[PDB]
Amino acid sequence: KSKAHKAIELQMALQGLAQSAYKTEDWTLQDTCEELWNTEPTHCFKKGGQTVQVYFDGNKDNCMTYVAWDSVYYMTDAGTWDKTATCVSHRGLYYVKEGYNTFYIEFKSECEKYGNTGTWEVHFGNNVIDCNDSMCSTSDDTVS
Amino acid sequence: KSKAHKAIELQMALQGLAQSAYKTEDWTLQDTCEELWNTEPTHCFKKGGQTVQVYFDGNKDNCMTYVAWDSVYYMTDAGTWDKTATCVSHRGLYYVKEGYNTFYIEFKSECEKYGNTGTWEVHFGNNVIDCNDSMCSTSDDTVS
Repeated sequence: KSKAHKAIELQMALQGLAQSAYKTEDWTLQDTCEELWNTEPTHCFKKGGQTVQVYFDGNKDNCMTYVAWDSVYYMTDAGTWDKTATCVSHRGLYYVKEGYNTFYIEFKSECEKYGNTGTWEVHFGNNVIDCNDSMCSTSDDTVS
Repeated sequence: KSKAHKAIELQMALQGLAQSAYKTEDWTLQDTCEELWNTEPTHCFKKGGQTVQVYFDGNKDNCMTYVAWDSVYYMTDAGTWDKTATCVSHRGLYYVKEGYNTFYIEFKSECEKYGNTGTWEVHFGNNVIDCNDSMCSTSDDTVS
């Protein structure tokens, strides 16, 4: 099985996470399971899921939902674990990885799946995220 | 590597644990790591390590230390996870598995390693465990 390898990658990641600066934070069994590990953004740990609603075309129906993680844990090339927030823009969901915006969901490609108008509206909680800005948790390298 | 298989066993165990009645308890990265997983009692999860001191022969020196887990999580044949305490007797450390005392450290075999007198004294905290009794945490199937 190609999964036999997956369990191995996850284990090594957890070994690193266990020695990282975030080992003191609360980590549930769910936070560390394979299912989540293989969920976008992959190769990362994430906590604090937040619902992002996207409306394609000018219709409240046909409303797709996505999860924006309050905290995203990625590993630098050096192999060190950093913690950052998920950013929600009209373009999609991303996290800054070593200074660069990294998307794990592109709303344009998502609109090509549902929404002939090629138009979509992003809602995050009680805020409509259009413009060139975006919302994100306040999470940073600081340990919880 | 024979370890590649280990990571797999641990993962499946964690999948079961994640669905068990104890998934709500606090589980640290340490509690779920491979190193501990392969520590006695194996194939079990354990938390609340407690120091057990054993003195071989009539000497305070040559004092061996062992860990008695406040809570031992084993899986029944049916595959369900149960939680119980570690028992500290003069014979060794054990946990009751489906009504039967199960040792994961035998002090007699341990004395054969250090202590020609074939005699040993067991201390658990502020109590000397001789007689035919033993001390143990109050942990039971109840979730923390």
